[PDB]
Amino acid sequence: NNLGTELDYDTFCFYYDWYGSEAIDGQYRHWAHAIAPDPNGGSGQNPGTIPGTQESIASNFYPQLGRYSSSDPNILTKHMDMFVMARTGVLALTWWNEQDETEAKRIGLILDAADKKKIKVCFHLEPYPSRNVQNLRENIVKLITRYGNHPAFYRKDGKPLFFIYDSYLIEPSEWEKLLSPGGSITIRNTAYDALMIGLWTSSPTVQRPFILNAHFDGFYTYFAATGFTYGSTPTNWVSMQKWAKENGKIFIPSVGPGYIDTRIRPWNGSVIRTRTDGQYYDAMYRKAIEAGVSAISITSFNEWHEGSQIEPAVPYTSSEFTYLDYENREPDYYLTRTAYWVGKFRESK
Ligand SMILES: OC[C@H]1C[C@@H]2N[C@@H]2[C@@H](O[C@H]2O[C@H](CO)[C@@H](O)[C@H](O)[C@H]2O)[C@@H]1O
Repeated sequence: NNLGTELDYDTFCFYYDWYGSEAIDGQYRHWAHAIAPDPNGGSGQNPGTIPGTQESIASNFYPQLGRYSSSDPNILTKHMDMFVMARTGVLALTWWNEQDETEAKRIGLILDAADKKKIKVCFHLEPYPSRNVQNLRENIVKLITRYGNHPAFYRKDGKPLFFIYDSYLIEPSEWEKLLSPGGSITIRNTAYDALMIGLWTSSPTVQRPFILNAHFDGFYTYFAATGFTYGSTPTNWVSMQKWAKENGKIFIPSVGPGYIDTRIRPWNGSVIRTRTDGQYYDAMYRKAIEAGVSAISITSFNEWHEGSQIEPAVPYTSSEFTYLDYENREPDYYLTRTAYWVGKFRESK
């Protein structure tokens, strides 16, 4: 078919599976959340908590689906239909190495729901405690062993793909052991080889040698807030793509519709980026496409704490908070606008 409605399998949408309900999980997990102290605000802060009641959740926005469980198969069905509306072919799943049966069950439910709609799943490896290249190798082996034969498990040209959040927390000399073909614990030329996409943060003088010396296959930028880092400044993307092409690396810039996290980080207002009825999203997605990249990542499907979500949100005013909403646009506007941009990306590819 040539309908301009099919999924794009070079479009990755960052997905969070950490939401709970009392009924399914025993607690409205993540809808309830600690308020972060001000890192510049001195001693004796008791910033408190957001209780995750219907009236008071840990977001400046409010989900159309309410305080949902990430383990609810009926919610997962609805999320996969939203990925189909957005034309986002890859769900990039946050992964925290919880080593608990509830994580294992939830990952299997997500893979099962994804496959019914031809959506693919890859893992976004988070900075879990004592993360190092040896336990990363063990965890890559475990994820490929457990999920590699699942029909929804993502591959690009025969290789799994992992995003590595805060990859700079690990020295290039350690990465080399995992990611150089000669490394002491290499995955290259093994059953467990993968495209490893590291997080480009700061200036080229730091990041270029880091990416080369660590033997990453590519890099992404994550942050939805323009200008937060060098990497999340879209005017740098043409030059970052030029360097990527010259050095055989895959650049996957991250685009988002806005940013606001002041319910959980009240001191962080300088990072707010206003959605302006979709104009912010349009500008950032246009910059990614114009850079001439092979793949794009979206921050985020559902990081509700950071206000980067494309998941439908509804107007809500409670006795405790007046939520932001998608203003002059309908709740599914960011899903249908994502589909528009996926079409422009494919026209460019
Ligand atoms: O997926 C990458 C990051 C996306 C988002 N900034 C958060 C990071 O997680 C931290 O902050 C969360 C609240 O926004 C908090 O719930 C979590 O426990 C933190 O690790 C992600 O690492």
